Amino acid sequence: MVRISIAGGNEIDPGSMGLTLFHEHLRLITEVVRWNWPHLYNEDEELKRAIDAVNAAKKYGVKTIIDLTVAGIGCDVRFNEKVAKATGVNIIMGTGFYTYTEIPFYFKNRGIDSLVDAFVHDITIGIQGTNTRAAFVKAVIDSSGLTKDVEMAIRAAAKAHIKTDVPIITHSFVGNKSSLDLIRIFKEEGVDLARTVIGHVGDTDDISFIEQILREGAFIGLDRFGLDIYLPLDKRVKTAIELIKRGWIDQLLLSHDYCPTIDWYPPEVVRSTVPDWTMTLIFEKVIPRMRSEGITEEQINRVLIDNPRRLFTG
Amino acid sequence: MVRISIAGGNEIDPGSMGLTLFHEHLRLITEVVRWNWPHLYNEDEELKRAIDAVNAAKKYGVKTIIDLTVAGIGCDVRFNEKVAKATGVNIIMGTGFYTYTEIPFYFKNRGIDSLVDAFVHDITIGIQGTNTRAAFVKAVIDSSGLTKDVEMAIRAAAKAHIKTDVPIITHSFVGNKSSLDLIRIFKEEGVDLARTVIGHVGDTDDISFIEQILREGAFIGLDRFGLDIYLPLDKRVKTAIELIKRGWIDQLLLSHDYCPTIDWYPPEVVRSTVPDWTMTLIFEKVIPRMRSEGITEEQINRVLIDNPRRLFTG
Ligand SMILES: CCCCCCCCCCCCCC(=O)O
Ligand SMILES: CCCCCCCCCCCCCC(=O)O
Ligand SMILES: [Co+2]
Ligand SMILES: [Co+2]
Ligand SMILES: [Co+2]
Ligand SMILES: [Co+2]
Repeated sequence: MVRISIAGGNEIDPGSMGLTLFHEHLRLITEVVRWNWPHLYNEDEELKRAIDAVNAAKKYGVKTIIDLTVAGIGCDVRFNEKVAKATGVNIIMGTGFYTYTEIPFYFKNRGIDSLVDAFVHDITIGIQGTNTRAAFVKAVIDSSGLTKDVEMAIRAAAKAHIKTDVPIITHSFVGNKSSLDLIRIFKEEGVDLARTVIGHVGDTDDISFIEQILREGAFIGLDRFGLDIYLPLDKRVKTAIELIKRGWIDQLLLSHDYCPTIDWYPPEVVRSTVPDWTMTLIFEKVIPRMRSEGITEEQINRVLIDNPRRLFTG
Repeated sequence: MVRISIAGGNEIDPGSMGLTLFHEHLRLITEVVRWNWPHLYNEDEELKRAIDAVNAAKKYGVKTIIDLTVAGIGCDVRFNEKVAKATGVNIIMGTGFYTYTEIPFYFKNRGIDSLVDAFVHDITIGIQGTNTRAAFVKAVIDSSGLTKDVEMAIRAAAKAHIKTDVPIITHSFVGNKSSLDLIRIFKEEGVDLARTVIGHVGDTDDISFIEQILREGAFIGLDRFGLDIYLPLDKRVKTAIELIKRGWIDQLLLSHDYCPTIDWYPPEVVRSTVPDWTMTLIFEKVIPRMRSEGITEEQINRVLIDNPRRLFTG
């Protein structure tokens, strides 16, 4: 019976997560830039935008949000504690190393075990000197594919899972075979695929490619609703309805991947280009369209409540 | 007439730097690792090792140390303020972005001007929310050569120099042509080479390669005395004596590049492999050997006092 730490250092367990967004962000920032140039940032605005987004989701029933911000994209327990105390929403945190190409010389010179030990420390003792412990581990691969450093960080995630039993939630890229690289590696390391999510699969509507992942037994992340560049909304909704009609409902997870702040781009170019991206679009637009095509209220609850719960049990 | 900020936010000017080590470190750490895994570090040990090293240099007459730790290797004004208040040694700080391959998506998505503006802010207003201002700018290239991101960061350093007139102190690699890449770029941007240091040239004893840099008019960094892997001590000393006998004394700068902490390696492997590396070796070993081969006390003073002073004037 698993105990899930939440920001603030209380615990809950899989059965009490309730209605959950399994992949979102509160603040996505680049550590080396914020450390060195704090004049480029405004902590009061960042906190306000995050509290606003999380309160909007809370209005539609969200009890638990899983924050996918790990090392390399600005993981910050203390910032998350403030969001949690202001909103009353449970925030689940994780560990891992986010990169598409390289890892730090710190870990290249010491090897895979030093990275595994850092993740195992966050999972068993606490993130960043706190008693909030990581409840999952992340692995990342994108359009550069499987570089050596990427392969190391993915295998480290797999090994931390093997030691601690926390699930693995991933980031992949549908424009190459990266999702299948993740599957191969996890199988080489003995990971039970039912404890993993292959991420960002919602970015494609190619049913045959999706089913080739689903046949391995993993969950899939239909997890960027609202980011149309990628795959427009109408195709994302259509794909989710079709996968449910074809029998796959127990392997589906939904989310928006919302970033109330993301430092990678100026904010104006993001607001102009994906103006519908929020942490509530699944409630305002996706779920009504699914219901009006015959998806049941219970089927929605299975996806948004049971599937996350089951990811975190077994 | 130039004002040089020092850690703590006092100012001095080139004439009062006095006996100077132009390239050293107080603490070299990886921001993303220390931000995310503070359990791997001990701030009290790091501070003590830095205060100890700086007091040892102070015993031999050092008044001013230039800290070459910039963004990407853990630049931290507040840590440096503590070292300064404890030791009474002037600490000069800089700006730039340290990398051998990639720069953050933050700057790739906004372009070279956003990096120039970050450096110009540190030089004219202050580093990290303080009134300690950067007094030089750094540019870096190593064994991967001139990647696109590296080229951007080098040109940004050149442009910040063109706006603000602070000197440029560089890191290069003698095993390829990187030193000459720096020279070409600085010339394309209109930089006066007498306001630059081509770094880590002391890692070679090939007189003909060194003179090809000296002929361009830049200073050179004979700046890793004590790191024998690279080029043993006896050859480094011999090269400095020969360059002075061949007429080059006004273009020579000496230092140890000492890191009281460096997170890239476990400490034991560093202590075992370069056991003589300290912030005092130039005083205990190099200068006596130079004097006993006929280098004058005034020639030593020209190198350790006038050359840094002149780097910072014009
Ligand atoms: C092309 C300029 C504006 C495009 C806006 C796209 C916003 C980028 C979304 C960030 C991708 C999600 C991050 C991640 O979770 O891995
Ligand atoms: C090969 C294992 C131990 C080797 C010890 C070498 C210590 C590395 C020195 C760091 C290089 C200077 C950093 C820099 O200033 O750019
Ligand atoms: Co992602
Ligand atoms: Co994400
Ligand atoms: Co260097
Ligand atoms: Co250095």
